[PDB]
Amino acid sequence: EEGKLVIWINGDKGYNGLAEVGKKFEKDTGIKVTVEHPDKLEEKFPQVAATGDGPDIIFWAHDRFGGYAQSGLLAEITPDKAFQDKLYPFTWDAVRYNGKLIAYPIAVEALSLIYNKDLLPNPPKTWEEIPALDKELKAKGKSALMFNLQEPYFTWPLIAADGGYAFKYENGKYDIKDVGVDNAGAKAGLTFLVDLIKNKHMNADTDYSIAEAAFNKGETAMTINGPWAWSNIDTSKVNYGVTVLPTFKGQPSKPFVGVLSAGINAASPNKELAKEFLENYLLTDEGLEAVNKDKPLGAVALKSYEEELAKDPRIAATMENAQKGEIMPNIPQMSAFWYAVRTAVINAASGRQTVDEALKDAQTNSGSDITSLYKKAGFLEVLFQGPLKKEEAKREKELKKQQRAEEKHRKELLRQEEKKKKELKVEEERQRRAELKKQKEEEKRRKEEARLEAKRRKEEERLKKEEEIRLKEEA
Repeated sequence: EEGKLVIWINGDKGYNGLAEVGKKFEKDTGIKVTVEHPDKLEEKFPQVAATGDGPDIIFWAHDRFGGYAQSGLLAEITPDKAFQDKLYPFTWDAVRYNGKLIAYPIAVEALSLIYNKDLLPNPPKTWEEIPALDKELKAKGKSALMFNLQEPYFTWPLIAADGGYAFKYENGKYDIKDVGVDNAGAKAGLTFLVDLIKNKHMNADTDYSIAEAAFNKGETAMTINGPWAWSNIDTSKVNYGVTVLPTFKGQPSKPFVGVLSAGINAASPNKELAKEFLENYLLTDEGLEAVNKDKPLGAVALKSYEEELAKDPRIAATMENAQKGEIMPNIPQMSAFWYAVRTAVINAASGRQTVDEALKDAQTNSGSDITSLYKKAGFLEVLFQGPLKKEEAKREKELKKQQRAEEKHRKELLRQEEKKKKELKVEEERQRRAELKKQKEEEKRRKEEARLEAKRRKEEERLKKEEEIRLKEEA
């Protein structure tokens, strides 16, 4: 339908703020803007867009946007050099598929180093200081660092710090035949990761839940997580800080960068209108603020608005780690990379393979046939369909108990503050009467004290003249 903008954005984002920016776009141009949040739009959009229908604009991470363009679902955006300068240069690389821009960057997301301020006022700036910092904290019944070691997304920051990379990115493209997994840099990064486990500084069987709980309970001093986990730490009432990830051999850690992007439908009749909306209404200070006020975006690609968000050290550390991080490729071959590195880490942490053997097979399995891997996943999904469907229900059973625990926390924080605001309001009215009665009393006691001195002088002048005439009259 030409002449009307339809926007699809996930339900966990600030869509109400996005609708307000749409109403502002409608108040100026008269074009209706309807912001919807359908369920599972990452899988529903690729089907509706292929048949012509669908939204004019769709919001989602840039990783899925790669296959969208290969399918022909996203139109090539055309921002001028002026607007390209409004966003950080590295964010455009995440929305560039096949050398052409196919999405507008909105928000930037990357892993950071979260530390307990009560245990560590000064967090370590280097990975080499953690072994000695853990030996110190082990004497006091705690540990230094505990983060997810199962998925390679959490272990890549250390593995790629010395010179690792998924696929080499050049001229705006990706070389599936050039995987940077078994080089001298990745070998040192993974060796130091394994040496941390062999020296009993980390346990190889630590996943996401084990790490999130150990930090919330105050048992470990540090953890590695993204802005999505800040809510869970706020409920634990742990004085935590979000800082830059440690360096390894002088080089900073390289976490994968995820960019929330807004793409224009390739079959949309309102491509020019979507361009006016995204560049001149959404990607502005007033626009992004309306969305961030409804649901925080974290670090955003807009420079002018990142300055104000960067006053929050947590968002400032996320953008710093993102700029030092690695743009996550949107190439479908990435699936082979995820599976290859996953087994490379697990086999190296369990002693199945050495660091050299694990990375050697990983660089080979990264170039594995993707369709063969998909069929391999289909065979295992059916083979373990029972325990898997029970695991998914258990995670949904714990997510409802973990979102009710947050609702109970903000209910507690809203109750104590609303009661403290009325409690101080009573004291302000208490001393207001206590000082009003003190003013009425002290002002009328000093006033009468002046009448005491004036009347006493009148008495002194009257008794002295009455005595004067009483002595003058001699009998």
